[PDB]
Amino acid sequence: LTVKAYLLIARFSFSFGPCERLLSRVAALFPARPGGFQAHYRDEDGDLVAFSSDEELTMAMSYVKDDIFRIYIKE
Amino acid sequence: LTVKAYLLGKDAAREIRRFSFSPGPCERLLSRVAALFPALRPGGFQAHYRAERGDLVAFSSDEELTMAMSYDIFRIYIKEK
Repeated sequence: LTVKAYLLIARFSFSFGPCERLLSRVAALFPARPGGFQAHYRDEDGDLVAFSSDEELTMAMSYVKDDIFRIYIKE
Repeated sequence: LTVKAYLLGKDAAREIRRFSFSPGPCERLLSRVAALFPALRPGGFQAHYRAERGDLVAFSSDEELTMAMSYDIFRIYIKEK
């Protein structure tokens, strides 16, 4: 997928643990600490639901069919 | 089969988490909740669900949960101990 990060912004690619590999890729891309932010995705109700495990990222792989995974990050 | 566990903080939500669900039922459900939320520890929270009229009603037994699931998404509301 093409991940579109959002700081509450980035565009990188992901080739599919995949979770921390994605979280560390964001942590290393954005210079400002690992374990100091919280990843999120947008559900069908419009809320921002946090995910931090392989179990949850798969459910996020469901809730994005816009060809681009959008992640909103609180620090 | 899809639990959307709200984390109450400040009557309002703080951290929303969603996961699939199907070793009792209530224990497994509480086990997944204490493992998905970093702020939560086992035995240090209270799971709820909305009644037909909207009131938050707490549960902690498999006998409650099977009846509590009578209402395609199961929404749980968690209060910290």
